[PDB]
Amino acid sequence: NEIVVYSARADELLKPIAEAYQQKTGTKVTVVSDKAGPLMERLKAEGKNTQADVLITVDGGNLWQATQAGVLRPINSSVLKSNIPSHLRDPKNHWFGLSVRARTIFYNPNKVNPSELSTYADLADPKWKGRLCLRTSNNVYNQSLVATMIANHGQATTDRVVKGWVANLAAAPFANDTALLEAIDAGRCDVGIANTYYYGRLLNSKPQVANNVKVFFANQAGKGTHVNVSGAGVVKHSDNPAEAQKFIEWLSSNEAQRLYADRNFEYPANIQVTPTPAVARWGRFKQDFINVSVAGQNQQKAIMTMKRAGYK
Ligand SMILES: [Fe+3]
Repeated sequence: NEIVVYSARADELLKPIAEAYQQKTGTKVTVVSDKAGPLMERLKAEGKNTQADVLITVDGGNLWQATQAGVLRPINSSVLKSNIPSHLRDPKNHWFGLSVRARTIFYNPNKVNPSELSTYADLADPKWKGRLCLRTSNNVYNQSLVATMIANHGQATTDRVVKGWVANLAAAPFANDTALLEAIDAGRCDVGIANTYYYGRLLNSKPQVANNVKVFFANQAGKGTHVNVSGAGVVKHSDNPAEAQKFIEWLSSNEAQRLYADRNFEYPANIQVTPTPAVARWGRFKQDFINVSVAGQNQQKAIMTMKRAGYK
């Protein structure tokens, strides 16, 4: 048989995934890749006549958007509920997180002692004036981070924090996380906020970046470090809902988690799968157990928050 996967991941990342599953089960896995928004806009337009069986997309913000658009169908999977922690999957069973990333603090260890660091909020402290760099607010990772900050600390507090962030900027917000991390390495930025897998990707290509850039896991005293996911769900109008579900259940297994998460320097979502050494080297940390669907529920508030704060 054959299944169709609409994927917002890097095309090279799913190619080994499709091959390993065809070798194990004989099922052909066709991958159609596009950006998350356009891909979901495609799935919504195709309706009942769609050829897609599985949607794989990035960030709980987008997974919540796809669920609100009605393009996913809830599935009852004992395998997925056991392999995937509850905070990393949709409460109404429409999607399941399969890799974990952290959005957290990075710093220049030649200029910043980790004892000076603690929380996202404390980055608004005036001691950071002229030392902070951020990636643009026009991005789902930052929308999702601020969405959880609103849920954890309230709207008024978060308004003050993000306004404090902007007042502390050493440079204009960067267009992507890798550019931010490189500007820390260049010495322009002393502290920043980014996704961990870009750091693993950057150290893989330029190992010397570690001299000027280290990771700090934020909010260890409170709720924990913000984590987010890439995840999958069965397309509502799939012609093969049973085989679509079997593929997603396989992705949560040990062997597939290594292929799915390790190659992109992300954490496995399955906690019985130990992270790849390059990732495990950064250390253990407490992660927030807020359900990551809150990243979507509070997305509009986060957008409004960053806009009122002058966070470009
Ligand atoms: Fe990314």
